[PDB]
Amino acid sequence: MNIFEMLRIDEGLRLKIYKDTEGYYTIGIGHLLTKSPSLNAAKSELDKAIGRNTNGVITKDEAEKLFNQDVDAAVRGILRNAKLKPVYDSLDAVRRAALINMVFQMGETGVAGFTNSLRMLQQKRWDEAAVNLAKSRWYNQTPNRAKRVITTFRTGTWDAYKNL
Ligand SMILES: [Cl-]
Ligand SMILES: [Cl-]
Ligand SMILES: [K+]
Repeated sequence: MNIFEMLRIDEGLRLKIYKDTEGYYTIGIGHLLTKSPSLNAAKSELDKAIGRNTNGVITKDEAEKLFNQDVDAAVRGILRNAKLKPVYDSLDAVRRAALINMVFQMGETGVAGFTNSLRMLQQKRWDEAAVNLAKSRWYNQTPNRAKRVITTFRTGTWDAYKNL
């Protein structure tokens, strides 16, 4: 298991524009296009992202290309954030992947706001962090995924993604 495999499990792979859990147009491996309610708008972001006139459908290679960029951007976002970085730096590799996962899903700014959980994580108070993490809109709206990620932070193992 690794961050790419992990996120591939959590985000799926769809080659045509579709609506994510929040109703926003997305494509590929969780690549958010826009929060706009306009499909045309989404198409336009897609073409720009890929560099060609696609009309809503891309290839697997194209999907993976955005995914690579998106994973890199999540990492870069963590490293650039004064709240996130210290946390990430304090973590082991498996847990680092859990944080990358959350940032990919919610964005840098979003995760940066989980002040208390962040603190518990830095303190290495695993069980407490986990309880804290679950007290969130995130957990409530995507509970199975959230549970996976929380288990990962709890345990520092890939048990939640094992056998999937
Ligand atoms: Cl992009
Ligand atoms: Cl879920
Ligand atoms: K998805």
